[PDB]
Amino acid sequence: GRRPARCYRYCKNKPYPKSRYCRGVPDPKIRIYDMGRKKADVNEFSGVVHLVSYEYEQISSEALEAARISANKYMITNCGKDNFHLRVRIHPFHVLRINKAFGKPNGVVARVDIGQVLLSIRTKENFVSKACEALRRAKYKFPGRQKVFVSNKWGFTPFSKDEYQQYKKKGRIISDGVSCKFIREKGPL
RNA sequence: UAAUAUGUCCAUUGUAGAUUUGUGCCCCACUUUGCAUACAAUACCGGUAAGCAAAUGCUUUAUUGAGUACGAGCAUAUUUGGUAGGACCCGAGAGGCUUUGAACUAAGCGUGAUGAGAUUGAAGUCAGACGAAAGUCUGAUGGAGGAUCGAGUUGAUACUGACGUGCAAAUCGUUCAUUUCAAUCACGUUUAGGGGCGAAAGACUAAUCGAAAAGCCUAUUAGCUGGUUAUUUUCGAAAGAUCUCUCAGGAUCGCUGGAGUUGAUUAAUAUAAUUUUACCAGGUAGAGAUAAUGAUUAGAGGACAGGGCCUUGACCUAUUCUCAAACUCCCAAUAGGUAAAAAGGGCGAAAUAACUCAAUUUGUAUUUCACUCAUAUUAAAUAAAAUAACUCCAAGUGGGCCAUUUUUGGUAAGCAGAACUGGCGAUGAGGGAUGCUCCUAACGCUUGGAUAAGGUGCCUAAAUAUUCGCUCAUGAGAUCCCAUAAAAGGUGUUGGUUCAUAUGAACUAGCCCUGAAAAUGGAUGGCGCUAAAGCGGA
RNA sequence: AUCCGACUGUUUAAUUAAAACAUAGCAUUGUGAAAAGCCACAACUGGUAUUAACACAAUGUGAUUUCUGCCCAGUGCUUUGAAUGUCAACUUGAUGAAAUUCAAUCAAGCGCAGGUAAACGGCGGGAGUAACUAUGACUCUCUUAAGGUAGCCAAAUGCCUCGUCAUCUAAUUAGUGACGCGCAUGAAUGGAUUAACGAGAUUCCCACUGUCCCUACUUGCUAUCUAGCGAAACCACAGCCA
RNA sequence: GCAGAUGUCCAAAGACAAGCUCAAAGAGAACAGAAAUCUCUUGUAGACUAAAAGGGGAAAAGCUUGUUUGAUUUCUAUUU
RNA sequence: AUAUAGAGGUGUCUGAAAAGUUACCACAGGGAUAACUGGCUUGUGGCUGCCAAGCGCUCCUAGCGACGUAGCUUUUUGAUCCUUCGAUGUCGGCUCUUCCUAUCAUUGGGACGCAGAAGUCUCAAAGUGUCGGAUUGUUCACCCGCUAAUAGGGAACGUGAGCUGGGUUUAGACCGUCGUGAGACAGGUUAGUUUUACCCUACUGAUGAAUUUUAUUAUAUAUAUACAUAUAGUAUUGUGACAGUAAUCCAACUUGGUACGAGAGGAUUAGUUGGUUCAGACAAUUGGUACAGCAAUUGGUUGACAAACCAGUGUUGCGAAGCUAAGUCUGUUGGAUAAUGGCUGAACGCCUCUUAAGCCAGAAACCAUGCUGAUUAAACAAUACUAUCU
RNA sequence: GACUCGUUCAUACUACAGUGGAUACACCAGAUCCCAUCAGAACUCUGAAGUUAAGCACUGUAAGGCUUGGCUAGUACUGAGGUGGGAGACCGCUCGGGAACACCAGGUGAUGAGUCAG
Ligand SMILES: [Mg+2]
Ligand SMILES: [Mg+2]
Ligand SMILES: [Mg+2]
Ligand SMILES: [Mg+2]
Ligand SMILES: [Mg+2]
Ligand SMILES: [Mg+2]
Ligand SMILES: [Mg+2]
Ligand SMILES: [Mg+2]
Ligand SMILES: [Mg+2]
Ligand SMILES: [Mg+2]
Ligand SMILES: [Mg+2]
Ligand SMILES: [Mg+2]
Ligand SMILES: [Mg+2]
Ligand SMILES: [Mg+2]
Ligand SMILES: [Mg+2]
Ligand SMILES: [Mg+2]
Ligand SMILES: [Mg+2]
Ligand SMILES: [Mg+2]
Ligand SMILES: [Mg+2]
Ligand SMILES: [Mg+2]
Ligand SMILES: [Mg+2]
Ligand SMILES: [Mg+2]
Ligand SMILES: [Mg+2]
Ligand SMILES: [Mg+2]
Ligand SMILES: [Mg+2]
Ligand SMILES: [Mg+2]
Ligand SMILES: [Mg+2]
Ligand SMILES: [Mg+2]
Ligand SMILES: [Mg+2]
Ligand SMILES: [Mg+2]
Ligand SMILES: [Mg+2]
Ligand SMILES: [Mg+2]
Ligand SMILES: [Mg+2]
Ligand SMILES: [Mg+2]
Ligand SMILES: [Mg+2]
Ligand SMILES: [Mg+2]
Ligand SMILES: [Mg+2]
Ligand SMILES: [Mg+2]
Ligand SMILES: [Mg+2]
Ligand SMILES: [Mg+2]
Ligand SMILES: [Mg+2]
Ligand SMILES: [Mg+2]
Ligand SMILES: [Mg+2]
Ligand SMILES: [Mg+2]
Ligand SMILES: [Mg+2]
Ligand SMILES: [Mg+2]
Ligand SMILES: [Mg+2]
Ligand SMILES: [Mg+2]
Ligand SMILES: [Mg+2]
Ligand SMILES: [Mg+2]
Ligand SMILES: [Mg+2]
Ligand SMILES: [Mg+2]
Ligand SMILES: [Mg+2]
Ligand SMILES: [Mg+2]
Ligand SMILES: [Mg+2]
Ligand SMILES: [Mg+2]
Ligand SMILES: [Mg+2]
Ligand SMILES: [Mg+2]
Repeated sequence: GRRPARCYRYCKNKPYPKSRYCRGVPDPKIRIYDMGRKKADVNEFSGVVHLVSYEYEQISSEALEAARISANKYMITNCGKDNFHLRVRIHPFHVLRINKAFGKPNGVVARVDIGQVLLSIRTKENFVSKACEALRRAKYKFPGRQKVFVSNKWGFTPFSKDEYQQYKKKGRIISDGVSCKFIREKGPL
């Protein structure tokens, strides 16, 4: 069925992805990535919490999926299903391989860096503690060393809260869905 | 067929080059000569092209030869090497050739012998009994049988008994199978080695058998194993590579020694695992995905298909999340190449040519003259740079392994496979308790000194030094490789950070505790150590 | 009671005594003779053979009982040959100045056409289908030289497997009797069955016992000590551990 | 180790020249439809180039046409 | 025939013209290379965590624990090929000892989805124990039964100069499949030599010298003295450092049909009597044993009777004594603790088992007591006499 | 002012606009001949009636692109050293070297030879 997961912890082997030279690779267990009110505006949620791994590791896709599930369920238990936005900001492309000689492809892995974020929760400023808790719970399921990190950003958008507010006040920013575009003074009239 | 070719006894032309000759006794800066040799260039000889072609073959053109251009060889002594031989020594299994054996054993034959004693009781025979008939029974006798049991004999079933440096290179004990027949034994005799003999086990053929023994061919051959003999000194490797019926070998390169030569000895030019100043060449690390390929998660904003103006879609547009060893707009570090001037370069003349051009001189290249280029700081440093080149002759080696870093396969491996460098191997010494590779440092023999790595409680030479913290452990901790520990905890203590109203939080990181279980007894190396002799410093 | 061999016999001298070999019986094949068969020998000659088809030689199977199915495409063996493809020397002819080069020819052998399995051997797969379901007499289909027949079986033949049901036991991966789409049974590779026999292989029952519970005592001979005599293998040096 | 490929194919798919521009998309035109042909617009190649894959290639190295055999003989310097 | 240039081909592609088998094998070698241990690794197996979606009537966590994740172990099988091919005897059983703990039972505890009983989870605990059988060569497995329980392991997958040799893995042979065949089988079946201790060490016992750079826990008449005592030889009695250790579990009944429970059921703890296993003895008694000894008797032999003898101890019967089990007897309790429960009591004005300082009760565990040795201490003391002693 | 041959080969491109045509370019007019096709569309030839409408030149766009520079950022990465840390994964320090995307701002050409018109 599966291996102890400690076999595919460290980033040994160069990134081996799904392409013309892999072919027979099973589907990743994680498919949703982002859930809980995914169609919300940028102005809807202000509190953004990240799950930053301080480990150069691989992270099974299945593990990631499990973590996501944990995050979701906890959120549901806590507040409304439409009061948060869960984003998995790491995708598994590096397909592992097993030998039963060159091994045959078996499952994918979501290899990470020392600085990059795993899970990101965009919620209202009221439910930040809950979000943090959820993140922590999720972490219990990843390998290595992770850390819950509340951001000064507005939510997924690369602007500080105050800055965002300022922008809104002078109308230099247009909100689409989750992501927002900043008017740069560049295009034609 | 056979080496300028009779203009001249002269001895082809260069560029560096020893020695000379002079000028101002080694360097200098010129002249002067130009050994050896290197590097070319020409001639010419043989062949072969090509062009011509009836000659003694001719040619302004090619190529090729182990050629030639004023000979160097021959002989011999020693040497190493390579080859043949017994071939450094010792070692096979075998192959053949000619003999010797059947006293053992195998079978056949000839002549002889040998099998205590019992048991069963076949035919035939005799007597008796019954039946309308056919016929059928009963008691003897008889002594048949590859019948039965069984001493001996011949064997060898079991104890897998004893013995197993025995009594014995197959024995002993008990048990067992065999005993009138395919029996057993003796003597004689026949059959002999790729042969015999075989109720067949490749059995046996003189303790020898899936091809005897003896001698010879033979000192057969072995890329394989073991061995391979005085001392000191000097130099000193490789375990790459290409080919190999090759992967335990060999051949040739590499690396090494010796021999020699040309040089250098003019703190120079040559040159250098080095750097600079120039100039390049890259596409790895990184970075990118709203740059292309391939992926890839979302919604937002928009204008073809389906259902009853709305919904589901796809499609654009602007975005967004994450990516690539076999993606790239870009692109390091490191590594690499050329450059940095006298056998040369400048600007010029005149030459020469069958080349080139439109230009007998348009240029090219060559040659001879000119003028003139830093130089003792030596055309940027620095250089125990000539200990250099080069040539020869050979040896060993061609199983490698380890460490940091980069790295591929592999769950991983003291695993397999690679890259750069260093080691070990070939290497001791001081340290790491102990150790082929870790650190220090490579080694003549001595004295004194001062260190390196590491240490300084004792073992153990050197501090129970000083100085500021941190740790208490009812399985502490103790220094690269290294001899393991983790996720997760901890109202243990010690600092912090962020917050709130001297408390309440949340975190955070040090030490410490839990998590933490394997087999002989037990290992920071031991003893021990807690105001450390622990951990982190100074 | 089961398995194997029928039996008496023989065998690997010194690890295998048997289920191996032999055996009678059965079956096959060749050969009518010194020009035959099978074999030996360098040769000439010889053996069988002082033989003659109830013989000799060569095989296979292995008493009896009961049977030995199907298949000659494959490989063998074998039978007919101027219809016959090929197939050698010689021969013969053509060519040439000749060497040669070419053609042609009734050899066997093979090819062509048969015969042969007690010669070597081999001997199917899928579907569908019967008043509660199952199974499939029966049907279709691809294909083979023939598609394994009578039997027999988890047999010394069964991987799965310690196969399912019985039976033996308190309990049985054993034994026995069944079952059988049998990886991969099977008919002189003989199949199936067998009385008697076996230092054969296997299981159970009764008797019997120190095999064992659970050891004890005892006897000879050794060991032991002495007198006498007196080796060897082995041995780098040696000999405590964590 | 990984993803593959080769033992060939071609009088042209060779040679030279000329002309032309491809894939795709959109908007159009009887039959005509998701593919038939034609036209225009846009078209850095997203086509095609004998085949593996990687280069390279646009008044071409692709496609169309014309003319042809240099897929010729001999010999060097050489690179892998 | 050459010369030159192509072509006919070597795909093992720098280019032999080439099929098998050996379980009948031989030789040279190889740990450059397998099957065995160990070693490295731990994928696999086994064991332990962490998180908590649920399950568990209600309830995340009594017990569980998905999705995940972190380890450890080498009792699995691999991976590996470092060690050994001038041999480390290759499975299993029997036998025997020790070690481990990842404890099945027993002791003490804590938790429960603990009313009692029974049980489940868990902690200190390895002191003591963990069987008889049927089938299989088996390890493993599966039953049957007893049991307090029938826990898991290791020690060169402990243990072949200990054995056994059933299997695997020689030669014989049979069957099935495979191969044209010789033969092959990680298919089945049967028959198939298990050599040597007398060496060193280790262990078990058995003697036994020697021991002055060696000793001394005092001696001597309140004072002395290590600037000191000590001869030796026998012999008795002791000392006892140190080493070894031993006892173990159950049943029945009484407590009690009581506590508890709606009821059915139904105990802890003591106490008593027994037993099991083990150990140490011992033999009155029972049995066992016979080459003390009597008695009988068979065949033979001495002329007979008698007395005997011989038959590897002739064979019986009985058999003292001596050994011996299947027989009999005996097999302690303190100290200090672990788990745990507490106590006083801060940190932290309360609380707090101390997750401070101090205490307390507490286990089949530990150490004593007890028991065995004590040329394990080269030990020593005291007495008794003696050869000269001062 | 314009053209021809060019050089660098986007500051030169593209998209949408605007402005300009003395000479020039260009479009355009015609097909006998050389020629080329399905087609005088192209190509070729012969012209000069018109026109800047396009080509072309020039300019504009809080243009796309490209090109310089800052800024990312001394961040990422990295050469050498370390008995440095960290169980490890990896991460500091010492001597050095040093990116990229994005972002912001500037820029949108220059030029060699010749000829022609005034
Ligand atoms: Mg596992
Ligand atoms: Mg790898
Ligand atoms: Mg010799
Ligand atoms: Mg030969
Ligand atoms: Mg004889
Ligand atoms: Mg005889
Ligand atoms: Mg025998
Ligand atoms: Mg014996
Ligand atoms: Mg003996
Ligand atoms: Mg044989
Ligand atoms: Mg020899
Ligand atoms: Mg030297
Ligand atoms: Mg060797
Ligand atoms: Mg990268
Ligand atoms: Mg990235
Ligand atoms: Mg790349
Ligand atoms: Mg060596
Ligand atoms: Mg060294
Ligand atoms: Mg050490
Ligand atoms: Mg160093
Ligand atoms: Mg000194
Ligand atoms: Mg000093
Ligand atoms: Mg000292
Ligand atoms: Mg101590
Ligand atoms: Mg110390
Ligand atoms: Mg028989
Ligand atoms: Mg024998
Ligand atoms: Mg027979
Ligand atoms: Mg028969
Ligand atoms: Mg038949
Ligand atoms: Mg014929
Ligand atoms: Mg049948
Ligand atoms: Mg039985
Ligand atoms: Mg049966
Ligand atoms: Mg068959
Ligand atoms: Mg017999
Ligand atoms: Mg001797
Ligand atoms: Mg063209
Ligand atoms: Mg090895
Ligand atoms: Mg594991
Ligand atoms: Mg050895
Ligand atoms: Mg031995
Ligand atoms: Mg041994
Ligand atoms: Mg425990
Ligand atoms: Mg329990
Ligand atoms: Mg209870
Ligand atoms: Mg083991
Ligand atoms: Mg032994
Ligand atoms: Mg033995
Ligand atoms: Mg054994
Ligand atoms: Mg056996
Ligand atoms: Mg055998
Ligand atoms: Mg008695
Ligand atoms: Mg007598
Ligand atoms: Mg008696
Ligand atoms: Mg405290
Ligand atoms: Mg205009
Ligand atoms: Mg712009």
